[PDB]
Amino acid sequence: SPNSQYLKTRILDIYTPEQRAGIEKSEDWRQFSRRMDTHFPKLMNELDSVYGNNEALLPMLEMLLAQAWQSYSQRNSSLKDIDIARENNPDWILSNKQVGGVCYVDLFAGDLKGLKDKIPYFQELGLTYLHLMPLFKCPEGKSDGGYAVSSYRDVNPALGTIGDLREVIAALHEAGISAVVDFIFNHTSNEHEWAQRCAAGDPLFDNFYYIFPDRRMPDQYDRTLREIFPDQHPGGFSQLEDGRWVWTTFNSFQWDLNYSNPWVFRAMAGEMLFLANLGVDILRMDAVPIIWKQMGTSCENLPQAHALIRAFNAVMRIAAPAVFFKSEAIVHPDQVVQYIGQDECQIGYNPLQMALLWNTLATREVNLLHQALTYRHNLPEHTAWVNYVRSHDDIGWTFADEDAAYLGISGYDHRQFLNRFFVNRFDGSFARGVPFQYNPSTGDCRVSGTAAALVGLAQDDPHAVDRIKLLYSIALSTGGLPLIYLGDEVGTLNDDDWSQDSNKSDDSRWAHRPRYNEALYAQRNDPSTAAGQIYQDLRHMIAVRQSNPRFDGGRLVTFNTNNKHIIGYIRNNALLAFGNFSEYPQTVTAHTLQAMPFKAHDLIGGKTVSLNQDLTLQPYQVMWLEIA
Repeated sequence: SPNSQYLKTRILDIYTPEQRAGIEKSEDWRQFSRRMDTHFPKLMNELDSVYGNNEALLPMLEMLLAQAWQSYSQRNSSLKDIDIARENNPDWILSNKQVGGVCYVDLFAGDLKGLKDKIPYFQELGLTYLHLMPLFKCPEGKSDGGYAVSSYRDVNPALGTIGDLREVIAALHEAGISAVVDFIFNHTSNEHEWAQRCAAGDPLFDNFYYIFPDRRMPDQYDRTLREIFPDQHPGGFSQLEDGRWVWTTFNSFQWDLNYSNPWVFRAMAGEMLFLANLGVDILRMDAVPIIWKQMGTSCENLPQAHALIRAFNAVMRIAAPAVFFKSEAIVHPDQVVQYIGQDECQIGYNPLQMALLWNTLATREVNLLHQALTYRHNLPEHTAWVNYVRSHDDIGWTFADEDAAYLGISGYDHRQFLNRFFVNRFDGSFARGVPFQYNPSTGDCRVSGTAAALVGLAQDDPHAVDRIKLLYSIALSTGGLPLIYLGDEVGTLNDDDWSQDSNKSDDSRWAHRPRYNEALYAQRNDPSTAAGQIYQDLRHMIAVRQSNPRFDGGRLVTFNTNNKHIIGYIRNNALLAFGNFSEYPQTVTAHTLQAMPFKAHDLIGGKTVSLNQDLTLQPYQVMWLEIA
């Protein structure tokens, strides 16, 4: 195996002697040389564990690192400043100053120019982090909402140009906001150049995807594969027009990139350096578990998957230190955390907390949430959760059956109830959602619908507004980077007309992907409207979070409230949070509060609260009590 010093001199072997000597004396190279020394041994180890004695490994690595240097040389100087600043502050994502938003560029603002105009609103809201949904060229009609990529360099013409995006990224930075874009690295669309060329049998693109002659292999793989979109096709495979079969985990027009080929790693690392130099602060690592395949396994969460992500990480540490990773692993909780590490993905989605937030609204019982918060919340140093209430996706019930079992809960039966409840097929349910991917062969089902629809705002349930307040508070205060689905802050309901657009009617996730409601946004300043109540509620909690250092970091300790309806937890030995999940008044007992100070200021309601007597929370009330 080669070393850092060998590759460095081989990189400089493209320059003529005259220029080489000048390059070697420059600041850019010194930094690049330092980072090569620190981070290369990780890159080599990671790739070695995946590719072993592969013929192509060294030439690939030489080619990749030659680009890394060129990419870093061309890297805009203000991005280099961010590079140094994040090398020095690896914990910036752990700061209570961070509050994130996410929106579709078109549905929220028309296009990229219009998006840049909404920046003042983002500053009004207090956002420091903004995820723009898939921005790039994709097939017309059905494209899994942009997640089928036809080019990683060409912006969706309907949104604007590559130029506009750089302008947007720059303006966001001027406003103190980080740009977050998807890195859809598991798959491309079937109209992506690499797809067309691989399928056509271009030797330059051999083994870029998994294409089979017949059903022999697909049949054998399917024996152990999870079906993500069963509505679309069974198992993990789609048939071409020519009769062959391609690996398609998601839609049929989404082809799994083949990471057994090292040149696929190189190609995708090149695409990563490109997005980096655009000024992207955080890449959303889409479908992290899917990137490695092995016969007889579920082809999810395999060791090589982790290694490749760690290899990508090292690439950034070398050529773009500012670029952090956000892990999208919507899987078993034991597997979710395994992607979260400083040399893998520094942050990741927290599907466990989100799902249990909703669970608790339905059961009124905090047992699973409290369990999850007690045993699964705290993370390795320099890493954070992305805590959320809703997203562009369905809600999946991703609690651990093992964990449920210790509580005498049957996972199978509990998901039956949760699914019935949130699609308004359980007596008295306040929820107005729709099924997503009901699977007759597994019993599995997920839930589409906005936060407002799922808490009962559509029928004007008197508790709807408080429910939204309650959910966001937990996301904003547990510890980690909170991500608001833009639209929620004014109580945006479903697009009940999703099912009549024929590019959409097979994907109930559009129910909760409506176009910006201008009437609702006009009301955000009026406390008489639900939009206003929700807005000032959220805006208040954001303000408190960002200015009160009791919220800093990601560590939490659960407080046992001795009431099955009330969640309790402590931040930094100075903040005590209570959340009533009952629609009835619920009491935290004086006996329970014995060890707390006799009085504490509530950051929510503004009042001072007595803790040497019984504490009765109103329906869905949340208290943030300063106890130190």
